[PDB]
Amino acid sequence: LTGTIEAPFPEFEAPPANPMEVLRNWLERARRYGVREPRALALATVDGQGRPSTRIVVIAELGERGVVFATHADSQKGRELAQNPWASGVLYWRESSQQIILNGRAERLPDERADAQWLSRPYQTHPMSIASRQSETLADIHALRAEARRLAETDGPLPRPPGYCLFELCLESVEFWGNGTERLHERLRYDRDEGGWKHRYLQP
Amino acid sequence: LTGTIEAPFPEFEAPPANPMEVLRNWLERARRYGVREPRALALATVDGQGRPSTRIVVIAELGERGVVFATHADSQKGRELAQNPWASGVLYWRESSQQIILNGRAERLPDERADAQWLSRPYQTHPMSIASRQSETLADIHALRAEARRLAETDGPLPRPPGYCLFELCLESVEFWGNGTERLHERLRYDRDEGGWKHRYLQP
Ligand SMILES: Cc1cc2nc3c(=O)[nH]c(=O)nc-3n(C[C@H](O)[C@H](O)[C@H](O)COP(=O)(O)O)c2cc1C
Ligand SMILES: Cc1cc2nc3c(=O)[nH]c(=O)nc-3n(C[C@H](O)[C@H](O)[C@H](O)COP(=O)(O)O)c2cc1C
Repeated sequence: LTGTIEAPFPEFEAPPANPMEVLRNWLERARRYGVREPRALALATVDGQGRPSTRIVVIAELGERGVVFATHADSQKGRELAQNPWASGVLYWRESSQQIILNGRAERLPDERADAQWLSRPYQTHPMSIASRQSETLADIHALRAEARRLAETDGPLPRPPGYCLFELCLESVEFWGNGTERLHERLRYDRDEGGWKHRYLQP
Repeated sequence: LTGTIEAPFPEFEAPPANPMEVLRNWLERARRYGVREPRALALATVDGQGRPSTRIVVIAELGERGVVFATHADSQKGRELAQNPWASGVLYWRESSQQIILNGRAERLPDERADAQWLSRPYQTHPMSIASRQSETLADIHALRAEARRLAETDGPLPRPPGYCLFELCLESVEFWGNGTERLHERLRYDRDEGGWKHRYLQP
């Protein structure tokens, strides 16, 4: 590992009852430490044959019960999630040698949430998001580029495109992982059932 | 995107026929760019309920047809792979704004390969990999720490522990993603077919 910052993990010896509280604390410190792109989540979805796929998406919002991300409903992750809502993401912060694993069911939020989040983006991002049909075959790159440039001509916000949506990943289990000392990595694992949240430690 | 390096995607316009050639190119360039931990793979595996789980593992070797990583057979990932070999991993390189998605089936290599790999590791790594039962519940961190300290009393190399193994993820489809210009991300997607590999471009 290449981290130079021994990150406090005071939640290891004393675990909060709710994993959302550790997730907030950790993101707050990542911010202080200048962690480069701490919300880049490596997100796994699963196809109808039990075969996973992965890509980076950004955690756009923290909710009470989960993390939210924006994407296109008809992308590959969107098509997978429509038949199998179970997902898992991992964040890995090289600077502080920390990993966070988030497992749960990701479900599509109301249109209004999507409209709000869409319109929160810098309007410069809207052209390609409308022009591209995410994850479909690109037959002509120049055609796509021209469509987006014509859209960029408006020089302001564009309407949310059909299929632009938000999913919320409702947490069913979470692991917080810290480097520890002597390779004894520190693994704090939380789990949920209709009984609620419990935690335990895992061996590295 | 905090991408401090504008990275060309030389293969995008006229791609090689086999994706492993691109992977090797991309990994070699990543090292020369100074990408930090370019082999930290966010690896997804899938339980018997179709629910994915993720974590980081390091690509220990490039095989002829895939990527090799070391782990423990009775870890969560290893229990999951034993019942469903289909797996997916993403590399994300913040500095050059590149991602590589690797999809395939992961199969365990012979003991000889795992022994060689195990023996190539810095010997300080041996104690904990033997003393810990990866991803089992940790009963008592002091006791685990004592056992690894005890093992370390021997000058390594120490013997490979039962269950320490290498998996090779044999590629079935690969995506190379680059940031491109004007948000028109450059996605090159390879799929293993009849007579071997084909590729196409995907929309961002
Ligand atoms: C740093 C970074 C952030 C990204 N964030 C998102 C995002 O939040 N939402 C999104 O749909 N795609 C995002 N992408 C693009 C995805 O990685 C992927 O290319 C696209 O969603 C299509 O994924 P799919 O074909 O597996 O569904 C991001 C890519 C990078 C490298
Ligand atoms: C950057 C880094 C590299 C890692 N490399 C490996 C590795 O190569 N093999 C391994 O078994 N665990 C590796 N780990 C630990 C894994 O993330 C994980 O905690 C462990 O394998 C148990 O995963 P599981 O419970 O999901 O099976 C690495 C962790 C970090 C953060």
